[PDB]
Amino acid sequence: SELNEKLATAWEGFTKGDWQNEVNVRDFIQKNYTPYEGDESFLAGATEATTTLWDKVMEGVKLENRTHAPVDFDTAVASTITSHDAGYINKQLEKIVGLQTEAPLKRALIPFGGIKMIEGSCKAYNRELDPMIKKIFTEYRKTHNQGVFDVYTPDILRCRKSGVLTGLPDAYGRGRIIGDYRRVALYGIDYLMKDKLAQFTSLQADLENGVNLEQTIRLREEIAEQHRALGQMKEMAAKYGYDISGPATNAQEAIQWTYFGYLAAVKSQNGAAMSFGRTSTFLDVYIERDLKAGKITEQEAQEMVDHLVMKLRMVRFLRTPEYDELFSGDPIWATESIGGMGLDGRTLVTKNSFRFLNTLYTMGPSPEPNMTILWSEKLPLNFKKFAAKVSIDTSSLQYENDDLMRPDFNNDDYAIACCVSPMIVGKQMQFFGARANLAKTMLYAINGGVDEKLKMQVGPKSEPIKGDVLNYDEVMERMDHFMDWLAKQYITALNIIHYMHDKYSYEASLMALHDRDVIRTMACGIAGLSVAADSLSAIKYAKVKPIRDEDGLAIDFEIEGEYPQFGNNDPRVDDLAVDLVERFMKKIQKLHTYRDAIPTQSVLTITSNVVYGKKTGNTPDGRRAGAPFGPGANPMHGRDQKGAVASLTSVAKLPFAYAKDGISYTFSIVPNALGKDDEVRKTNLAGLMDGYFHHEASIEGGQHLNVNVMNREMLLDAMENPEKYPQLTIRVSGYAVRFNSLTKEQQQDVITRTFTQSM
Amino acid sequence: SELNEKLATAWEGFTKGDWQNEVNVRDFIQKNYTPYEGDESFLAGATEATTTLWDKVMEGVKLENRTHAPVDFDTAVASTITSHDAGYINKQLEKIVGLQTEAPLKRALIPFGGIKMIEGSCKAYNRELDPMIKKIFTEYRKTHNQGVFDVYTPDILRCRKSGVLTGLPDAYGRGRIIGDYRRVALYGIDYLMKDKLAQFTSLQADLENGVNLEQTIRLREEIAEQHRALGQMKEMAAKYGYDISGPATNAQEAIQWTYFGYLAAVKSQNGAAMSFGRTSTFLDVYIERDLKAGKITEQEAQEMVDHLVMKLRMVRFLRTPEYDELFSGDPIWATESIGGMGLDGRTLVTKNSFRFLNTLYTMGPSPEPNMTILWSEKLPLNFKKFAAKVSIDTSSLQYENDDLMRPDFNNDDYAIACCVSPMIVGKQMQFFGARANLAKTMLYAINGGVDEKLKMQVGPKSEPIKGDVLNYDEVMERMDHFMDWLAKQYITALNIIHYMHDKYSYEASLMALHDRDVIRTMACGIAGLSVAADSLSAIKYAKVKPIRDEDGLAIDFEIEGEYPQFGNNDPRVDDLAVDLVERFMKKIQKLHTYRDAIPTQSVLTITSNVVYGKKTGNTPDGRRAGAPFGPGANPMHGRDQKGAVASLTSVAKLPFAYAKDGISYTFSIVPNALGKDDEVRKTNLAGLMDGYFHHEASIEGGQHLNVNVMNREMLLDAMENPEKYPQLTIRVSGYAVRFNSLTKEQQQDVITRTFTQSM
Ligand SMILES: OC[C@H](O)[C@@H](O)CO
Ligand SMILES: OC[C@H](O)[C@@H](O)CO
Ligand SMILES: OC[C@H](O)[C@@H](O)CO
Ligand SMILES: OC[C@H](O)[C@@H](O)CO
Ligand code: NA
Ligand code: NA
Ligand code: NA
Ligand code: NA
Ligand code: NA
Ligand code: NA
Ligand code: NA
Repeated sequence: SELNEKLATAWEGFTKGDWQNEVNVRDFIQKNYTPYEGDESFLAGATEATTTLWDKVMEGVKLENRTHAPVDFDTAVASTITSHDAGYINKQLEKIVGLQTEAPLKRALIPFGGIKMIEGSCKAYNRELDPMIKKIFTEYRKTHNQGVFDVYTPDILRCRKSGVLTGLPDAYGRGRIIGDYRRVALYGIDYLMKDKLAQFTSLQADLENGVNLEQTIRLREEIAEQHRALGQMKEMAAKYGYDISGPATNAQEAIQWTYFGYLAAVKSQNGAAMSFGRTSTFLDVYIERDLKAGKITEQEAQEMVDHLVMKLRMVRFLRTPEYDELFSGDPIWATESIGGMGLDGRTLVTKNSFRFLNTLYTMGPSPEPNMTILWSEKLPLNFKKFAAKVSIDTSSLQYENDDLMRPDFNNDDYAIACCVSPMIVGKQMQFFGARANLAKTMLYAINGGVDEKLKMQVGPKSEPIKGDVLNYDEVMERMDHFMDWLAKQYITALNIIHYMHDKYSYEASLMALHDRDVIRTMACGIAGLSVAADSLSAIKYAKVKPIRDEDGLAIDFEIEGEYPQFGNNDPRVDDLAVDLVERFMKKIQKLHTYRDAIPTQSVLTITSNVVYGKKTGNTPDGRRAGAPFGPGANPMHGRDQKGAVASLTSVAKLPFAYAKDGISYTFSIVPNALGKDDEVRKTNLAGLMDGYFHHEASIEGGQHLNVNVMNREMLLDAMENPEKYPQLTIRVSGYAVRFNSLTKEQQQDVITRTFTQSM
Repeated sequence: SELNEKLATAWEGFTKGDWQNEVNVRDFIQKNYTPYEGDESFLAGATEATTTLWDKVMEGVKLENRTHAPVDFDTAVASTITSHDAGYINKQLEKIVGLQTEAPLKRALIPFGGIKMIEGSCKAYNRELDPMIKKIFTEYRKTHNQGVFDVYTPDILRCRKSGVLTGLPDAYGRGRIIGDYRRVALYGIDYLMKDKLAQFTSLQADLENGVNLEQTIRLREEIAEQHRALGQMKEMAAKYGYDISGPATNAQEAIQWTYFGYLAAVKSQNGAAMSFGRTSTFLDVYIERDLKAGKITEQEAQEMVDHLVMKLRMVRFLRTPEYDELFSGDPIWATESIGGMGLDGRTLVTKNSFRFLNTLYTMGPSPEPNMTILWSEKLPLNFKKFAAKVSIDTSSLQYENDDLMRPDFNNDDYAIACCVSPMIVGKQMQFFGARANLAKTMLYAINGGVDEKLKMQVGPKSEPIKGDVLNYDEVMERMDHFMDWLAKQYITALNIIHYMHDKYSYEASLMALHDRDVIRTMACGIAGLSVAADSLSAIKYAKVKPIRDEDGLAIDFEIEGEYPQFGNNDPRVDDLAVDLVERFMKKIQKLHTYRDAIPTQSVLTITSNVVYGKKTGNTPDGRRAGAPFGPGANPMHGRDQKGAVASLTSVAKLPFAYAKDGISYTFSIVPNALGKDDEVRKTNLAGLMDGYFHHEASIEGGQHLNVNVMNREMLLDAMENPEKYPQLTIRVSGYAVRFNSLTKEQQQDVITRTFTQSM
């Protein structure tokens, strides 16, 4: 209850508030940020140090892209917060430092998740795993992977095998957790450790009194581990010559301190998505102070942000080839939520909001960080226009509905994890669940649980539907029951996973940057929505004839007549989609979950649209066997043939109320369809999004939107002349990737997607 | 469900019953053992191979004794079931093989429990711990010790430091677990693995249905671990040239198979007590069959037993000096329950009951295994006398009330864990809890929670008792309060401990030899019962005057008048002892425990009588500060002066109904007090015990009795000339030790105890 010298000095000039007496980053931002409604004219360009540093790093990126393999990686060191010595690109040039290992782009071994994935990676890239590391993580330290497979059921293994429930977090970090790295800059490590000690002590009474004994013992051990992690963060920063016991005193230290918090996380956990948070405006408070005090020039501000962002562009994890198939493009999801509006009506847009976007110019286009615009119909027009402009120039940004999420949480400090999943920073997390195959689930309804490809009994043994024609009501009723079964197997698989993940790979350094009690949801994803929705339309508005095999197994279908397709704004096919989202949600919503994580859903697939597509046979909608599904909630490839306003209206109808974990939409529009010149395009793009995201009592609106502005012909050229587009970047499923980083097959999926020609 | 050729050949000649269709070792024993009512005249002597082996082993034992340190031990190998290669004393002479490490008496490193204790052991015995092993168990694989101290409260640490709650299992294996090692001989490993697989599968419904979600997941993973441990048991055996996939076909294999099951235990866990169980009668079934078929002679049968028992005399664990103070004499508690009566009235004594006892003749006196006689007033007099005789010749046996425990359990297949804690084999286990200092809890009541030696607040802040003379009613009221507090701190400490042991050192190889669901009790011990009872008695029947220091702390007590002391069959004081046992039991009874283990109480101390005595100041009964308490439930050193029958009567009055974990009594009587000649002594000892254990609806009777038949003069001679008594063995608290293995301080305790001079 006394602010020492350290805090008063570091906070000189800052406006007072609860934030000075307790951990409350939101309050600090609310009382100190400077809303900015000006334009981009103040922006500086890169320095020589930035260009030199980035150009050198790109040599490693080019090497990664052409070999589709890591530049290098550890084979004899288990990665922890303090295991590696300091590594640099060029120590003399960097303003913000810190690498995962001792060298740029060298990937680490994070064994706590499973030694098998690591062995598989070593084999896939002709490297050899150290015998001791292998022995330790096989016989001495049990891993998340072995724990999950020691408890899985034979049914879950069958679903995994058949492609109905594949790619779940049983062989890679679950991620979906965002520690509030801003806390390190604002309070310094010692303060945070003191606060965790109080949290630990607060559990003593319940522990002694027998109140929820096991949950209390678990949380106390977790807090103890978090506290130990904070201490390791200091040792880690000291390796770089920094003392972070106290709070950041200037802009450089605020950025350096925040990043150090993130660095500890990417050094200790290999979560699928390791998001950064909502930091640009927070950091602007420190930059703004140094500028007014004349301690830094604007160009120096840009350089600091560029060096920070550059490090985020360098985060790497050793993954398996199977991982590569489910999550393509060497993704990191170092997501940053930019802008938004506060609850008080002010815009949370700052000059730093602009400096972050400006990295796409200072260092060229880049898939990471995953810059996400918190869009509001009330953002400054200067910012709305500049964002569209960056989109048109780079196809590197995504947009999410702040007018929808902010009121939903009734909070102006939530951030986006991975692609489209929101969480109040430092107070919420998700138990990541990948996604289930809804399309194949429909086929199981028609084939009595037998897999159309493996002729295996996977779903519960039922009577396959008989007849030369498929009746909507019959197929559907069956689909309903099979959805019940999918729900049960999915929830059970996740209960096991997260029980084991908490036990064998608890994200201590990230959780140390959260409140004592963290809200947890169990995010369940569904793949192939448009395939199943279209499949139900072709059945309900046309004539579908099952082409059965000698065992009476429907291995194909012939369609008589046209049927309405999702993405054209046709209520007939769009209502089936909306309903399907609602149907699965209510189902998982009844089931018991681990640690009482509240079930939620997301229409998101990442590269599963391809994986599940390959493992699913011909479907009622006319889609061929082994054909990629549409990304996330996207209408099937090329089916949304009525222009932009048409497809956006169809997707914008999907209910966020039954998919709180998010709804992904990858929208690609050719330049001329947006306008004759850039001023027209900027204005039209911003106008489209205003309408897509439009929100009111009677209109929920769209949740997310990836925006690619390009001509299909450019990619084809890129495919043949990769060395010509080293930094070409594109939105593919709720995140971006460098086109040259995808495989031939993954590019084939992209080049065959819809390229909106009209408005 | 079909007995292949293996089971058929192996079980040739055995009577059928449920045991052939399910795991049920008790049924196999009931339907096949041969009761014996004859005498010891059939016993053979030791073969030269036996004598040659034992003599070489005694050479290491002498080294251990004179150095009070390990003959040798690992510094770089983490022990598991399969880690070490086969080890022998002399491969050509051993009939039963198997050692913990690759050499006789060499101790292993069992790191899962904690690295600090191993470092401490290395330091104390001048060996250097391998850096790699230290790193792994400090940074990659969290240990039990780490887990506990991460969750402990400052209150528990203060009790640990002050001597009110010290020596709990937070720095050594909990033990108190007896796997049914007989199951390996009877069914073979493969059949057990198949059974465990069914147990695993039987939990799938609940998992899928969300019933006791976290408990079910926990059990499935544990069964997965048990199953895996069973396969390693096979690999371990195979290194010795044995295939234990199938059941034992003869006596040698039945003994070897059973010992192999135990060997997996003592290679993977370092529990304080690693008891053997109730196996002699079980093994008689195989020995008998081989004798009757002429496959082996009686001397050959004795040899196999001797080589098995020899191996039990060689179990060793690397302990710290701190551990050595709490559990003196290099104890193992490889406890074997011999004899008893079946529920059908037949005696369970067999020729093997006699063979086991005979090892004390064939290989001389020995403290391990801890041979425990399950006594009944209805045992065959022939056996009763032979056991009494063996006690007179060796002082190596203990007796426990079969007439009291068999009825309480309604089961004739329960075994003794450690000293006096009973459990139905393969269906029950205890959560070991060591003991609390009841005497200090009384001083705290008088001193307002302030510790009399450390002069610091430990118990709840409270007003010290005022007055020049103490009043029984007041002191007992304050005491009742501090006992409420001790109960809460104690169970809280144990809840944390067992939650952590389950998490970081689950005894898989042992639990693999138990049923799917195991009954668990949370055992709390009390130390200083007689010190506390006498203190109260003195306060109530005499005039106790507190002598206080300037701060009002009662540092001494002067007494006016004589008062009844426990152990003289004087209801005035014995009732106070009975009252304390009842009070504490009703208090812990109301507390929530981890995994719902039923609280139980034991009046047992092991060497905590010496350790707590050193940390406890002058007490109201007259005991001086630093003086040892009485072992277990014993009267204080020398206070029982009215003969054996009286002291036995006092102890038997202690309520087993309120102390289900056991009540230990160490009875020492000079040869002549027992009788003029050998035959008379035997007959009289047997008489005293029938009286002591006498049980009926209104007379519970004693539960346990250590029997030493010796003269104090002999132990004195031994103190000056240890080399003259290399195998001298004495009972000291519910187990035995080689007198030479004790420290001088520990011997002082033993020599100043009561030596009963009359009946
Ligand atoms: O290690 C490289 C990854 O396998 C590839 O997906 C990068 O594009
Ligand atoms: O070797 C058995 C171990 O307990 C394994 O299951 C985890 O390391
Ligand atoms: O390691 C041997 C022990 O230190 C000793 O107490 C045995 O008597
Ligand atoms: O160093 C942090 C680890 O989690 C340690 O606490 C257990 O090995
Ligand atoms: Na370049
Ligand atoms: Na770590
Ligand atoms: Na728990
Ligand atoms: Na919507
Ligand atoms: Na273990
Ligand atoms: Na008698
Ligand atoms: Na009794």
